[PDB]
Amino acid sequence: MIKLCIAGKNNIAVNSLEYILKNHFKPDQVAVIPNKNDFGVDSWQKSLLHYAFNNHIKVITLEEAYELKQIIFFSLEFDRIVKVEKFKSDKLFNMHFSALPKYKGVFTSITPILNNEVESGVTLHCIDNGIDTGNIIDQYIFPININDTARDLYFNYLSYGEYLFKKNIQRIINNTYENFKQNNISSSYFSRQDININHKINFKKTSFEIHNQIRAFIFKEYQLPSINKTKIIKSTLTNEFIGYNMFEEFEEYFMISGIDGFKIIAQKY
Amino acid sequence: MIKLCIAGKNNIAVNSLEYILKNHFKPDQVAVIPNKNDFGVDSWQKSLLHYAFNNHIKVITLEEAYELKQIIFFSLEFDRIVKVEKFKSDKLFNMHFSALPKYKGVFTSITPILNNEVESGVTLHCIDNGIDTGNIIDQYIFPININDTARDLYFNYLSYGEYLFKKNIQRIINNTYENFKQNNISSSYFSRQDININHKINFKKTSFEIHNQIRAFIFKEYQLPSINKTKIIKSTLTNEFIGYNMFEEFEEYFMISGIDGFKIIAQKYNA
Ligand SMILES: Cc1cn([C@H]2C[C@H](O)[C@@H](COP(=O)(O)OP(=O)(O)O[C@H]3O[C@H](C)[C@H](O)[C@H](N)[C@H]3O)O2)c(=O)[nH]c1=O
Ligand SMILES: Cc1cn([C@H]2C[C@H](O)[C@@H](COP(=O)(O)OP(=O)(O)O[C@H]3O[C@H](C)[C@H](O)[C@H](N)[C@H]3O)O2)c(=O)[nH]c1=O
Ligand SMILES: Nc1nc(=O)c2c([nH]1)NC[C@@H](CNc1ccc(C(=O)N[C@@H](CCC(=O)O)C(=O)O)cc1)N2C=O
Ligand SMILES: Nc1nc(=O)c2c([nH]1)NC[C@@H](CNc1ccc(C(=O)N[C@@H](CCC(=O)O)C(=O)O)cc1)N2C=O
Repeated sequence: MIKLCIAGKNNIAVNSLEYILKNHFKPDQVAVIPNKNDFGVDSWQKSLLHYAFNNHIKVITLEEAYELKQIIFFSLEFDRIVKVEKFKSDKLFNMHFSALPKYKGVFTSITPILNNEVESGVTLHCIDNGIDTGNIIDQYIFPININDTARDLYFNYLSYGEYLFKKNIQRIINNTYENFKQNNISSSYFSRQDININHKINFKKTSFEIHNQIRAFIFKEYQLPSINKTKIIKSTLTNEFIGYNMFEEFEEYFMISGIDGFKIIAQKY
Repeated sequence: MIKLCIAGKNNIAVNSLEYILKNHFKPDQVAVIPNKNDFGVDSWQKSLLHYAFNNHIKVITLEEAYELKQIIFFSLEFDRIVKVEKFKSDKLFNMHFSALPKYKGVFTSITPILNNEVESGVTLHCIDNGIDTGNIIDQYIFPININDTARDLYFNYLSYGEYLFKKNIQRIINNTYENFKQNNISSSYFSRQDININHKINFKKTSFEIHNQIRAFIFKEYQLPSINKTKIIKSTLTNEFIGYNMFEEFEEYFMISGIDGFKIIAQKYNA
């Protein structure tokens, strides 16, 4: 019978399924539900469908997963909201790419940077009917480095999410894990509608904040930020004072300071 | 000889001037620079001008203050931007109503609540030519209570600022005080343009955030926010789960929950 279903995408889903096959369950005991963006082609992330094809793993529908008693249903960047009443099993888990209760919703590789954070986290939690609302099983908090981009932060969510899965999965399989209700205080949420991918920079902001408005949108597979109709590939912040409210466009880079006058180099594409 | 000027308003300016007359200088050694808004009347805050009237303290201008060699200039919610160059004295100080380097700029009783903070602070710093950018002498960090309004947070800035001013004034007079470069990391700023007093609430937010979007604007002397064209006087965030995305108007209050399902009681204004 199917003991475990991985729903989702990218190296966190593929590498977690690989860990299951080596340590826990046989191919005939697992199933996948790939994301709508999965066409079975490895690119800048591995395709869960391509892995399932190579490893003789069955694809199932959400409708089928509902009917499988005792299934461990694990979302690793699954693209769909499930209704937990529809499942016969109550063994429903998600890895969320933020330090819950902060930064529920989407674009979590943008929202912490854009909102001036110096740390983020990955959080293993029970699925309930809300978005990212379910009881916490485990959390790992890690730094946002001062010149990290959304892409760097994303790759960190991928590696820390994969680590936290491997840590907890035996205890999930043995039903010997605790869960804790999320706090109401410090709970925060961002929907697709809350992020403009073509963000217009506000320069009436600190250097840190102008930096953050650039680097939060550096994720080349999706987009790069533009200054004066010119793509930016990298932003570097230093504590060097060059004066307040500077803007100097050179051939290959902009030099920028905000209200507090610290040096930003925005590298052109 | 004027040794010390207090430029600004409200109980921080008045009670700081009081403590100066009480422990450090005589009336003839001190002058005030009031805000454009000061019409010598006590209300929800005391009037600096009214205090200067009662205690025979002279009003000076900025132009006067610039020429006063050796003067200690203290901005306590002063309304005027100041160029350091213009001053004979380099003993220019500001109490800023945030935990610098965060929440430089304006409406610091609103911005931390609206941006989901559970702490704020008061920072005593040297004035430089930037907005709240100058080197830090001392800082007191205090909690934003879960149901604090912007008024509550402003009242805490006044009390903790008055305390920080008192704890620090001696070493400012002796000129035996340290200052420190503000970090560039975690530096943030809001200008007046960045706050829409009348911003519509986004209900596609957590209960904490809907609660914050109401209470950040509860400050009755300036405004109350509204839901369905009724003014709200208090918001209360509970830990009670009532279901995701609830909204119910009752006679005296709105029952609201966000994307995480916690009950908020928003109390209506009621003549
Ligand atoms: C779609 C998109 C993504 N990105 C970046 C920032 C995003 O955080 C990151 C990941 O994109 P994404 O859509 O895979 O993920 P996120 O939007 O981070 O996560 C949501 O969607 C996932 C598929 C899951 O359903 C998850 N539970 C959701 O929170 O890629 C862009 O910069 N521009 C874009 O237009
Ligand atoms: C003007 C105004 C103020 N308020 C609240 C929030 C503010 O933080 C608080 C105090 O307002 P305020 O006019 O004193 O100014 P703030 O914007 O707090 O402070 C600026 O102006 C002061 C006079 C100083 O120059 C200070 N350094 C500045 O940062 O009252 C409202 O809720 N609505 C309003 O319309
Ligand atoms: N019930 C449930 N809770 C979850 O936390 C959860 C699941 N299911 N399933 C897997 C994963 C799904 N994550 C997401 C998160 C957001 C959207 C999404 O469509 N967001 C819309 C808002 C839609 C709405 O308002 O209902 C958007 O515009 O952001 C989709 C899937 N997940 C945990 O990761
Ligand atoms: N040089 C200096 N630094 C300071 O930090 C400082 C002073 N002077 N003077 C006293 C006080 C004045 N504070 C302020 C702060 C903001 C505005 C203001 O109207 N700001 C506008 C935009 C100004 C700009 O863009 O340059 C706004 O809309 O926010 C006025 C007075 N102050 C420390 O408090």
